[PDB]
Amino acid sequence: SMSVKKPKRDDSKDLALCSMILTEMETHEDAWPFLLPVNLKLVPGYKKVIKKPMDFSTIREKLSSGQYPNLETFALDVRLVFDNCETFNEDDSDIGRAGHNMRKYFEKKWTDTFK
Repeated sequence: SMSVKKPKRDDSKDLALCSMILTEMETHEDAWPFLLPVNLKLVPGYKKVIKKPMDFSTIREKLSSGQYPNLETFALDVRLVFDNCETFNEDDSDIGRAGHNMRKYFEKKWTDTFK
């Protein structure tokens, strides 16, 4: 509360460390469905159904330009990528499986780096 603060957690490396995680996600062999924004002209249904499209390139641009106020808003966009994928793709598809694998990969890196 006013003039009463928990001890200051060192967040000075968070930007660098989120960048490294995002690099590792970018270079994963199953990243290919997630590298670029879904083409809303060429994928019937996507625009209407997926209210907040997100992809790795868009996260990378947001990260590089100071549009994440803290490491949690960064994790929310990463998870959004996989939530969108599960909304649109059957579990038993190449893209559906890719999304599950990537989410697992991300959540381990996240825990090991920050928890």
